[PDB]
Amino acid sequence: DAGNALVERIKGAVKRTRRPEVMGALCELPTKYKHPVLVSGTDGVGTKLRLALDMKKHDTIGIDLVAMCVNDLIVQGAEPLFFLDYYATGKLDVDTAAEVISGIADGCLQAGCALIGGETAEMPGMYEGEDYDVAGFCVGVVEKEEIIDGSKVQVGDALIAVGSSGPHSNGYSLVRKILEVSKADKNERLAGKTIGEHLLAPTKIYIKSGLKLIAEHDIHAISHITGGGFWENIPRVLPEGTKAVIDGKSWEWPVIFQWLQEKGNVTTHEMYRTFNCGVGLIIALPKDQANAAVALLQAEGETAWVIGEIAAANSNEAQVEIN
Amino acid sequence: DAGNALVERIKGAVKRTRRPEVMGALCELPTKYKHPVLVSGTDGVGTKLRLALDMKKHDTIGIDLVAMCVNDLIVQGAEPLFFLDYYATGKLDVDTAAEVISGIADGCLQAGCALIGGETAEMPGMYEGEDYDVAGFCVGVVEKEEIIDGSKVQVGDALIAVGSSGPHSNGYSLVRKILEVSKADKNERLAGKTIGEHLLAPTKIYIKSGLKLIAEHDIHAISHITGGGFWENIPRVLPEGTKAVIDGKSWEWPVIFQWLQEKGNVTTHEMYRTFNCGVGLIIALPKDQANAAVALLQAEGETAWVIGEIAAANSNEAQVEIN
Ligand SMILES: Nc1ncnc2c1ncn2[C@@H]1O[C@H](COP(=O)(O)O)[C@@H](O)[C@H]1O
Ligand SMILES: Nc1ncnc2c1ncn2[C@@H]1O[C@H](COP(=O)(O)O)[C@@H](O)[C@H]1O
Repeated sequence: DAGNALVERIKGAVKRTRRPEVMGALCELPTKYKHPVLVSGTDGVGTKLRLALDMKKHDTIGIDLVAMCVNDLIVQGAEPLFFLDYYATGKLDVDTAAEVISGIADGCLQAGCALIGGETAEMPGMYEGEDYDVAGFCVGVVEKEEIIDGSKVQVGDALIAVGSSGPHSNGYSLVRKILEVSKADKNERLAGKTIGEHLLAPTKIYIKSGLKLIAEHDIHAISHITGGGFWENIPRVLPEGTKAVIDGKSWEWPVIFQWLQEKGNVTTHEMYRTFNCGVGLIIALPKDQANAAVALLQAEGETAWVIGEIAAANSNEAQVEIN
Repeated sequence: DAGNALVERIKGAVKRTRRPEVMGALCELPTKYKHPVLVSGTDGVGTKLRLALDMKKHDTIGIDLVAMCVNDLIVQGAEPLFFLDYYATGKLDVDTAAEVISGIADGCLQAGCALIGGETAEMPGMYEGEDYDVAGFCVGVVEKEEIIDGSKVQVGDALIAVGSSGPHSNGYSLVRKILEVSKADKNERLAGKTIGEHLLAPTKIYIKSGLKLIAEHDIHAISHITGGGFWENIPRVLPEGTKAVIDGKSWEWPVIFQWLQEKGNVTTHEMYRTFNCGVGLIIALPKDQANAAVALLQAEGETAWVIGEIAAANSNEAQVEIN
């Protein structure tokens, strides 16, 4: 009965996401692939969900869920194809679940994948109050010969940054600690939006721009900047014996990160190892294609810029250097 | 560090499940398919997990997780290909998580799918004590022309039952209520095993036998008996205007169900609408193939029998009739 109200309630959102490969959860492979390989992953949104629960605002958290999954697929060159979610809760609140699922559908549309199935589970005793937990699962497709595996990254490659929408879905344990110690007023305005708005802003989805970029340029590696922040994730594009030399003149941290550091008495050292600091993706490619790639990304709605280059590194040194 | 102990700890279990299609989470389609269609699903284990947590016994619950997912795929004719899990907890207990994941690997091997990825998430504040929640996701493959869609079911078809291992992963809310009201001693012996053992017995996986059966016989429909028990799930094989006429002489409920009914003061009416009552799958096929199908299922390690037939039904009547 509750799950019946919900099923009817979301069928619109689900149908919105349908792509022609979907049959009748059945899905054909897109016809363009000659040697398709499936690329899959699962993710949750983490402590960001705790903030959404604190704020009782559930309409965008599904976008973060889809984003986490799909932005990890694009790093290998995969085109998202379909998506499923598992939603667990103590007592099913149909409005809440419908809001979450609708935001999942919003994300799926921006990622170009169909929401084809899912599960809503009641686990009384496991979740307190109005809490729920949601897991996402995505399957994408890549042409076998075109997998981006990082083998092509060279010393001398340029590094492009693609701008983030805010903290995305990482660092939210520190966010919540900052908010609780400072007893922060989430209604405070900063640059025309409330602090709560800035912090719940959904993760940017990089599929439309990413797929176009990969099609038009020689992309050597991509890193999706997630747990461990800017500092930990940049090295995923680096061969052994190299470093990312970051041009510190090339961007300013988005103001929400500056606010978090000030409000929270946080070191820059910790900030860089927790938050994306404005960088959602970093891309390695030849220097002579970097400006064209940047223009393409911008044309597809991203913020993008040349943030650095890959240099030879000695045995001792840090793999990320800001200068 | 905790997630590092765990990753090393499970890599053996994961490698055990590898199939040749896995590359390097990357997976090719099996070569035999001419027009492959992907079939996918997500599931959790439900309140059975609460029993495993009550009993602090985590080594088989992953089998139930895989079983729930894969036994739903086989109903459409799909061959499980790969599997991913999302494990969420308040504080990561590496031994617990490793036990769960190893049991997932056990299930994957029996289902013939590779465990190719997953996520372990810490959500402090969301889960109390040692609680965790685990979601499963599976992708299988079916030849487009060979999808089992139920269109072939006929009045006059035989119905075969495939025996369950116990309650599988459904009815465990009622199980726990029975145990709590009766203050049942889970160490009590029944037919050579403890009550706790009977109730945690992992769900039977029907892939090896199922795939062979579909290959060798004209299977019209299959229903995996899950939520709502024997009574609610049998009608999934039925066209409009038909009923399942069940031969009540053809089996005896496994003793654990009789124990649950007696201990719990439960009506037969409720039992049939909650538990599988010994039937894990029901299969519709031509009568002239039923005996051969039964022998095949038995040769592949199942318990199986002809449990009834599909008859014409009048407007008013129940779709399941035991006589
Ligand atoms: N949270 C969800 N997201 C997407 N689809 C769902 C969700 N919950 C249920 N469904 C779909 O609705 C139908 C009934 O769901 P269930 O029997 O609970 O898995 C199935 O086809 C599901 O795939
Ligand atoms: N519960 C799990 N089951 C299977 N694989 C996992 C699990 N947790 C982590 N992994 C794998 O271990 C690596 C590190 O995990 P993570 O970065 O937490 O997703 C990834 O390749 C995961 O796919």
